[PDB]
Amino acid sequence: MNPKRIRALKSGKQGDGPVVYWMSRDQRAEDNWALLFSRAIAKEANVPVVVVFCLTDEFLEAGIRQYEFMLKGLQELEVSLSRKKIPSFFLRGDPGEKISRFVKDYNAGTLVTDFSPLRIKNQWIEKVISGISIPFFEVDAHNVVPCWEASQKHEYAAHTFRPKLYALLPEFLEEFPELEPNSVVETLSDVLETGVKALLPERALLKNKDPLFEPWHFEPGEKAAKKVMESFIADRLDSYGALRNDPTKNMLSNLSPYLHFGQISSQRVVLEVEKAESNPGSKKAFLDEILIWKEISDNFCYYNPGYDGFESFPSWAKESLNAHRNDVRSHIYTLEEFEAGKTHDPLWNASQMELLSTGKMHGYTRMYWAKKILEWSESPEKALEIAICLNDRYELDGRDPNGYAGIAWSIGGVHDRAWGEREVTGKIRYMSYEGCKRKFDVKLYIEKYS
Ligand SMILES: Cc1cc2nc3c(=O)[nH]c(=O)nc-3n(C[C@H](O)[C@H](O)[C@H](O)COP(=O)(O)OP(=O)(O)OC[C@H]3O[C@@H](n4cnc5c(N)ncnc54)[C@H](O)[C@@H]3O)c2cc1C
Repeated sequence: MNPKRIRALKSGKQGDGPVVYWMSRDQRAEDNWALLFSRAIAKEANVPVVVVFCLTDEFLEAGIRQYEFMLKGLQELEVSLSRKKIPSFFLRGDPGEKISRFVKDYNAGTLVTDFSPLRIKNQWIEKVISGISIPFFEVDAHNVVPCWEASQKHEYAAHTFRPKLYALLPEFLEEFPELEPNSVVETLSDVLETGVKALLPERALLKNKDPLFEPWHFEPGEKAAKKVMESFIADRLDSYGALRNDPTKNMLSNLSPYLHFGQISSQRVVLEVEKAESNPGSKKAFLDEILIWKEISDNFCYYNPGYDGFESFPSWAKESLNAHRNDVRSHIYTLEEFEAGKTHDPLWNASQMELLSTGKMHGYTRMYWAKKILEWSESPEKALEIAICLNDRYELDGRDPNGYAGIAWSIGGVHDRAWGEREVTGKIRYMSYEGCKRKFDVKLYIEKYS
């Protein structure tokens, strides 16, 4: 029970005592520090622990692919907490109004939530703090090392973040204790049914009204995430290092949709991967992606209020892009062309079809996809929102600190360094279609997504 994993955001007087855990980001029962810590305070007060989830009004800003994935895993989650004598309540509405009412109605004693550096979470926390008098606590249940503990400021390079993270690995890379059960708001399927009816008009469709999304690639839920983790270690971890940059090969862990929704703990993945015997290069490469690059995204969003804006770019990148803002662009595409994949480049939209159909673009093509948006945009700011809009609308792992950090990496050179000067893009790292052809079978990738 490491105390550096928990932060106090509001102090007050404890009420009746029924610890309420406001699940937001980590939607799992196993390997949850916030759930464990909420249980960790329960016995000291001789009171039970409850779980509350909020179905916010912002779900209409996304698609059915993400709403279905979250709700189906929640359905499996509800059964899991019931086996541990933990009741879970699902509230629909603004968290500020619902959580404040629930705390007063249930006479809650202590409130616990999981950490998320996104702006919308800080928006919800602000309203809840002004509407409650019980103590408010938050726990970083998403990062191996707590975000405030890994670094106390913004890190502008991975080389400056890796030694800090690895130095704190021995203290925080530990095994999860078992979740002790308790000593002793109408339906979830109904709220799913009415939700999709509201998102039906905005469903992505093909020419013949055939829906574009294919939901058989990633089964949601805590159970399915474990099998994905087990399959990756047994079959794909050995060749991960050599084939990670090949979109034509399915050699990735495919863990981001579960990681984003908190359906599986990243710490659990690190634990099993570390024990696994594989190629040392592949293990190091995967550990770099899930430890350094994933958690530096939390660092980027936590220490930059404008993480989704041009203001958070490095100084060299802002001046370079500002100097090339007046450069004539080869082509300009609006949001409709980018969304429908109607660009002259056949590689770019081929990634878009993969994003539209499967809901998870390949890691290598996602770099090319976002950088071409900067090339074909009227301004870097326009490319920022165009990339953010498409990413947060169609990616299953979207609306995540990994997304905004990754977009900032591709467009603004965040966590990168200056490269050869070029028109339009300035000193931002360049990715050419010819360069892609020398790295992997572009034609095979294009044919698979037509
Ligand atoms: C422009 C752009 C936008 C992105 N938007 C998102 C997003 O909205 N949501 C999202 O989860 N990821 C995003 N990524 C980061 C990364 O591409 C994905 O995490 C990864 O592609 C997801 O598939 P995977 O888990 O099978 O990859 P794996 O090769 O299996 O990597 C394992 C884990 O490491 C993490 N990771 C891998 N690459 C990165 C990275 N470049 N930055 C941070 N963490 C990483 C992921 O959590 C990943 O699950 C984005 C990348 C780019 C270049």
